[PDB]
Amino acid sequence: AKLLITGGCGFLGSNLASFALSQGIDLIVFDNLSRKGATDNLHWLSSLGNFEFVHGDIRNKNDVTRLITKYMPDSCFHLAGQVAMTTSIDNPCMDFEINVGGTLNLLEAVRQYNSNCNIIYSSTNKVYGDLEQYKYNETETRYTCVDKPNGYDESTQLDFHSPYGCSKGAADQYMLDYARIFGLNTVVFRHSSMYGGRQFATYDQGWVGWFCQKAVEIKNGIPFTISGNGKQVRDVLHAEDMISLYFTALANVSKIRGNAFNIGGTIVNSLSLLELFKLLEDYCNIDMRFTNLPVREDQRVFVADIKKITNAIDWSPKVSAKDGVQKMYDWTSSI
Amino acid sequence: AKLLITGGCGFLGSNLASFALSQGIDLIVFDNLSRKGATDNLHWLSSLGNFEFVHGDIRNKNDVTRLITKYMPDSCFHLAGQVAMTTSIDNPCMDFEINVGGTLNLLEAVRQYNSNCNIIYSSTNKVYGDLEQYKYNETETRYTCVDKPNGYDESTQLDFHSPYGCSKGAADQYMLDYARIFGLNTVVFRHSSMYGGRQFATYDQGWVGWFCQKAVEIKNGINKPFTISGNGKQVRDVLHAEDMISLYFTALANVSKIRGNAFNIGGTIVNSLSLLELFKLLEDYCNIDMRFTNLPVRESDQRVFVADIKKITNAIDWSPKVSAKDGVQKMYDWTSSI
Amino acid sequence: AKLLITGGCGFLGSNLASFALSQGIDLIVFDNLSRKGATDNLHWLSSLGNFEFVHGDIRNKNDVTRLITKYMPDSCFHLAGQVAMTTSIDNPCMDFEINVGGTLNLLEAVRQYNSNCNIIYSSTNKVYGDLEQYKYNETETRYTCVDKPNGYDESTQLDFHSPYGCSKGAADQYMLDYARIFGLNTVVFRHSSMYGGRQFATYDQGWVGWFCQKAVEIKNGINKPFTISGNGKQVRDVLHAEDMISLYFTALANVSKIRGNAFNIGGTIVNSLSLLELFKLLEDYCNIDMRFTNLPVRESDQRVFVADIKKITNAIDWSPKVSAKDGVQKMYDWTSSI
Amino acid sequence: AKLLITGGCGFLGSNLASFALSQGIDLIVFDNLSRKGATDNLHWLSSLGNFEFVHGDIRNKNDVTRLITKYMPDSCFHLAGQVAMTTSIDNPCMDFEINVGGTLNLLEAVRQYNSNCNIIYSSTNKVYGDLEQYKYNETETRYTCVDKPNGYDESTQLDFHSPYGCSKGAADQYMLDYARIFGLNTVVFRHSSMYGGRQFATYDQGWVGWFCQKAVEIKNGIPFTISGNGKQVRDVLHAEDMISLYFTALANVSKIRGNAFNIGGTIVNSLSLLELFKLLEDYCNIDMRFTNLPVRESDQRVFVADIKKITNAIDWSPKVSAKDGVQKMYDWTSSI
Ligand SMILES: NC(=O)c1ccc[n+]([C@@H]2O[C@H](COP(=O)([O-])OP(=O)(O)OC[C@H]3O[C@@H](n4cnc5c(N)ncnc54)[C@H](O)[C@@H]3O)[C@@H](O)[C@H]2O)c1
Ligand SMILES: NC(=O)c1ccc[n+]([C@@H]2O[C@H](COP(=O)([O-])OP(=O)(O)OC[C@H]3O[C@@H](n4cnc5c(N)ncnc54)[C@H](O)[C@@H]3O)[C@@H](O)[C@H]2O)c1
Ligand SMILES: NC(=O)c1ccc[n+]([C@@H]2O[C@H](COP(=O)([O-])OP(=O)(O)OC[C@H]3O[C@@H](n4cnc5c(N)ncnc54)[C@H](O)[C@@H]3O)[C@@H](O)[C@H]2O)c1
Ligand SMILES: NC(=O)c1ccc[n+]([C@@H]2O[C@H](COP(=O)([O-])OP(=O)(O)OC[C@H]3O[C@@H](n4cnc5c(N)ncnc54)[C@H](O)[C@@H]3O)[C@@H](O)[C@H]2O)c1
Ligand SMILES: Nc1ccn([C@@H]2O[C@H](COP(=O)(O)OP(=O)(O)O)[C@@H](O)[C@H]2O)c(=O)n1
Ligand SMILES: Nc1ccn([C@@H]2O[C@H](COP(=O)(O)OP(=O)(O)O)[C@@H](O)[C@H]2O)c(=O)n1
Ligand SMILES: Nc1ccn([C@@H]2O[C@H](COP(=O)(O)OP(=O)(O)O)[C@@H](O)[C@H]2O)c(=O)n1
Ligand SMILES: Nc1ccn([C@@H]2O[C@H](COP(=O)(O)OP(=O)(O)O)[C@@H](O)[C@H]2O)c(=O)n1
Repeated sequence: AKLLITGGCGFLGSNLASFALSQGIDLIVFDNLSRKGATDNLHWLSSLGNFEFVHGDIRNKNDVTRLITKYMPDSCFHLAGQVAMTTSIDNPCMDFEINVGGTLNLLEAVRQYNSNCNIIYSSTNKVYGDLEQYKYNETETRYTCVDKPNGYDESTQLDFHSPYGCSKGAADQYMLDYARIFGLNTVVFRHSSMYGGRQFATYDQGWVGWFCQKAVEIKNGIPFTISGNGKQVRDVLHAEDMISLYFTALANVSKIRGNAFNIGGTIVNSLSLLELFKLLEDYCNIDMRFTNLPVREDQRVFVADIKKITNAIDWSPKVSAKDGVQKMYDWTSSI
Repeated sequence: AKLLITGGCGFLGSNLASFALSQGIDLIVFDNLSRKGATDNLHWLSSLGNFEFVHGDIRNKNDVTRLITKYMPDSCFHLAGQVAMTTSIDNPCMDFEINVGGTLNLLEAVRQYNSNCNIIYSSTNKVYGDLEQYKYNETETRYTCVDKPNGYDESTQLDFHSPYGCSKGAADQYMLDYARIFGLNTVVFRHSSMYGGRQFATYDQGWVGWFCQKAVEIKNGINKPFTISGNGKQVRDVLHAEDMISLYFTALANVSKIRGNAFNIGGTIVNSLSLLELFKLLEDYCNIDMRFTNLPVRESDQRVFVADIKKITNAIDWSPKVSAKDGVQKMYDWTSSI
Repeated sequence: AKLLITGGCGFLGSNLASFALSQGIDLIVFDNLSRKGATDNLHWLSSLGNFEFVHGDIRNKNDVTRLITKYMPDSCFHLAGQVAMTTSIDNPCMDFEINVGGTLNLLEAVRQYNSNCNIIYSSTNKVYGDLEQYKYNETETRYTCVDKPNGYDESTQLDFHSPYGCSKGAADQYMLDYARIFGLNTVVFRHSSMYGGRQFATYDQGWVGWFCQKAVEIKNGINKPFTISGNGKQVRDVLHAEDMISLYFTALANVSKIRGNAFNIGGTIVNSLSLLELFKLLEDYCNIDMRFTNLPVRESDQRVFVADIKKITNAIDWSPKVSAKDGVQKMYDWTSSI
Repeated sequence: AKLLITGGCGFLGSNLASFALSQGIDLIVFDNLSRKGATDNLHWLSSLGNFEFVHGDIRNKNDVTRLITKYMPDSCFHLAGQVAMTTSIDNPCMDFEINVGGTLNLLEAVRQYNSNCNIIYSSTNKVYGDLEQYKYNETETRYTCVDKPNGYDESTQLDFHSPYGCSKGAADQYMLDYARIFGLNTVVFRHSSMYGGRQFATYDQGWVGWFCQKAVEIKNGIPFTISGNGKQVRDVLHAEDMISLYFTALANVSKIRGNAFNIGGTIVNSLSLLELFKLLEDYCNIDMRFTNLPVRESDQRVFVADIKKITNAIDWSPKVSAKDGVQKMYDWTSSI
């Protein structure tokens, strides 16, 4: 079976590609090498096995259509995207072209030239908006949603906030609708935070890795900022848990096609920024000092209620936050 | 004030444009003349007064950008769109380009070059999906929604169905988010069925108007036997063009208070009709028999769509004044006039 | 056989379309109705026969590709374009998108899905630049090219001047290259001035028609004093629509022998006119005095443009039959009739 | 002064960028890293100085416009392009979007927001067509243009052959017209073959480099093909002369704005593929074995630039001999 990974030299993509390579799956990677680290990732993958690398711009309809027609993949992980909320605010046009435009270029090519292709799309918890319709409590280290003790499920109201939220949300709904109307085999994952090796976090994207870099410099002598008070919460999912989800879901596509699933590390793996700092301090014997910025354009809490996916395919995260965090630290140091 | 109406030669657009002309508001109309009857409306508006007509394609960024910088409108009703669900299924790329691409072209131009421009966007009831999460009952002439007897409000779950639903839904969310993020003055109306003069209905767009045309044909002994998709018990509240005009202008006048919000708009439960009920109204008014054949029900369809308008009425205290009976009679008269 | 005419509701297109209708050739007209008068031409054509009218934007790849796949025409006259040099200077982007992008949209659709389609493209004399490399003399009524007494042939050096010249020249070259590389059956006509019925001239396009309009007004006691750019001695050979119809259809009938070539097309030296000469003809025909004011010469201009048509006459034996004096009188009459 | 180089990680771009860094010029590099070796060139340049690297797609109007408004360069070398004729035949759509669309994206941004920007465009000899209107002569090793012993000048008829010729040609004419119509400071170079370090030749583009490679591959024990008989000729211009040409032309922009110039190694630096093969064989003590394919599309039998116009304008002239540059190219290639 042929597997195509758009954005294959990115964090998620490179991790998935490596599994594909280890499983002997014929792999096609499509990326523009725009993310700092993508080139390194590509070099690393090449050291793992042989595959087809196709440089291309997801925004370009011709590039995308030729990719599909030429390789006719059996399955595809559509990860090429504009990933930062901050950049979407400064460059909404690019964000729209990449996330909405790129997704539609892929959907149209698939529909017209390769309709049986199984597609998994990485959406976001931002399609849910600010989540201010619920009530929260504030403790010493974090906020808590009184109404949704175990996280939010797919029945949560859609309300796209920020251009990134609107472009991913539009792509999300089109993915789901192409399954209904045109019979495409699509699957949508509304993802909460992810972290792991091959992630080249930045100030604008990859909060967990970013703060690890923070803890790393501190360690080698190099205040930083935090948006808001640090008590905002996100469930954190390690790359190892993401790989299993992708491949397992792909293998069960016939059963789950046409649905969206909330994906995250779950309540047990929930962390506030403050809580994340503790952990790092405690591992590296350090002190993370910072200044405050106003709250971002932001969910006080985001925890996925994964009953849906668990029930469908029996997947659950095996990597705990503490564990994954130390490993993330180790990897960051490694750079 | 200068008012820009994109899709200004269409059904809603020309009605709104006529009002602007009568009230001395300076008008700019932008349209590509693609809708059959658009040329007729343009001609009709031209005889009503003077205004700036700008032929253009909303999908074209340069056309849109130049329009905004050149005229710098104070307000704008963004009505240009791909309006047929059917067409959206047959040509999803076109639907996406016009509805999403075109809306973003306008948003970007206003954001960058004329940020104070007020914008009202004509969205749809299709952003709510099939609404099968609710409970229904089937009566003799219609389907009734048991737990939402007065229609649906803005708290209904968004679930874009059909490419038309997806394109209008994406544009809808972008309009709301631009108010939030970039401070634009936008308003979104999620509309249910509208009908009235200047509407040149077709098989796949303007159900009330199309069925009125079927009646006119029958009345004149024209054999062009028709169909309905489903059993005809599906319901929609219908809103007359006169009420649509008052809503747009009233809303505009209160934009400062309503900016950044979406409102479900419709004729309300009292003006709702199933196709079977519409047929009866026509048979009574015209002294005819509406014979038809049933086709399978539509791919994407809502058994019932009635807007609960508490939100808009509470904000601007606008409410529909034209009854379904009265409006449909008027509509038949207009149709027969063509 | 099906014939597709892009730009089918314009001046050339409507004339060509009408002939197809009369000869019973299956016709598809593709147009966006952007040129004023396009709707009138469309209505007019509608009164001559039946055909498929497809509203669309040549700049839009999807509209163009669908058009080809859906109708699979056997021949096509590609006339949709941005025709004004002034507009090309004020909006080079649009000019480029229409003329280069639109032509490429068509070329690619044909190449991939209907490679046998014969295509005739209407290029321009502007691909030859200012022509200042030749020598000229000036008389009391016009300029004359002393080294090119029979006009310019296809051997003249290409030098695109103006964005219009650049967009049309790029399309022209692509048309010819697609015949070479991809084996398409293309023919390019580098046209000099054309005029005739169904042409709704404006200040910016259709100089002959424009000045005829000026004469009608004066005739009719109307005052809209006008201008000319430069001294009025600049010359153009003028070709009447009647000759143009025969050209296109005769050429189409001989495509196999002429595919992959460019031909200079015009009324020829015998039909060359300067603006001053044109005024004189009109004053005589109408018994009026044509007063005007002179403006600076247009930046991008040819003092003389006359087509040396030996190549096309040798290939298909077509030659213009309508003289300038006779054509202009006819044009005046058409103009007055409007 | 700020210099923006589009296609800055490519062969010409990296060479020009290194020089700029050496002169202490504020540099902006724009590239999508599509060419194989681009990432390598980006890494190589990185240690030469500080500069701004902007990843972007020239096809994308938004990327290009933001680039111009954000950096407001004083000068620009527009090298981002679809460089292969072959590939243009296989993907004319892409060739058109990159060469024509990309160039108009740049010209529009400059026209509207940074109109004094000086721009040098790298066009091609392919805008001249097949050149069959001339008379040739075959010798044992090459073809000769009987009517143009010193090469072709700017007065040669324009006739764009191949989609690449059409796309580059349209962009070339637009560059010149924006100068006349909009007062832009543009210069067009109709370039014949260039080669040197930092060039990552492929089957499709970079003939001298490609064959050097061919040379390397063999010597290292381990067939290749040639399109036509190998007697076709090109003048070859080394990277060193290209660098001087660019910077000198840029410095003299006020006097050459709005013009096109044919650029090449000149006749003394002309080579046929067969002659190049000797070069290597000797220089390498080897035998270059190949199979023949049909002649490339519209391929010119002879392309030698008559540089009188440019020499008269800025007195630039190539100083690197083919023998010399080719040997060094060989050396450089073997070193990779
Ligand atoms: N990592 C997370 O925590 C998280 C949270 C939710 C959603 N997602 C989604 O998962 C997907 C992958 O995320 P990631 O963390 O690996 O990000 P990433 O930036 O590391 O990977 C994306 C890859 O896409 C490539 N790319 C970007 N623009 C492109 C374009 N125009 N054409 C082609 N390729 C292009 C980039 O070079 C990069 O290698 C994205 O859609 C992201 O929005 C990730
Ligand atoms: N009338 C209803 O019952 C109803 C229901 C809900 C939503 N709407 C929305 O209200 C708006 C107006 O609807 P309407 O009934 O007046 O439709 P309409 O078709 O009569 O009006 C749309 C107008 O836009 C023009 N247009 C279409 N594509 C264009 C393009 N690419 N560029 C420029 N102009 C273009 C058309 O020529 C036409 O004049 C649309 O956005 C529609 O989705 C209408
Ligand atoms: N009339 C002349 O003297 C003359 C001289 C040289 C070349 N030409 C060329 O001949 C062709 C016909 O010119 P004409 O005089 O009939 O002009 P015209 O304007 O009357 O006809 C062109 C038609 O194309 C349509 N059109 C324009 N933009 C379009 C778009 N984006 N999508 C679809 N349709 C579009 C217009 O609505 C118009 O009906 C043009 O390519 C023109 O440049 C004409
Ligand atoms: N090398 C020659 O012999 C020669 C001869 C004539 C003309 N030229 C022209 O000179 C220029 C540079 O040639 P070169 O040999 O250095 O080629 P090159 O391939 O090494 O350089 C072009 C660069 O542009 C980048 N690029 C390609 N497509 C892009 C896009 N869509 N957006 C952004 N960047 C993109 C590539 O990644 C590459 O780094 C080109 O315009 C070429 O056609 C070169
Ligand atoms: N440099 C940074 C990065 C992220 N953050 C915060 O980190 C939190 C989690 O990042 P996010 O919301 O973008 O992550 P996801 O929920 O998409 O995984 C947010 O409140 C960000 O504002 C921060 O304060 N400083
Ligand atoms: N020719 C037609 C048009 C509409 N209809 C139906 O009439 C109902 C209302 O039409 P619609 O859903 O397109 O109307 P709106 O909600 O957009 O106003 C739908 O169930 C259509 O399928 C029909 O049966 N026959
Ligand atoms: N209103 C007008 C229109 C054209 N003209 C001039 O008429 C001459 C012919 O117009 P043109 O060059 O656009 O015509 P073509 O050769 O493309 O048919 C040019 O010199 C125009 O500048 C004018 O002086 N006034
Ligand atoms: N792999 C190759 C590459 C080029 N060539 C020939 O080399 C000559 C020079 O190639 P070219 O004109 O496209 O120049 P460059 O852009 O590669 O510098 C042409 O006649 C090519 O067909 C060849 O025979 N085999």
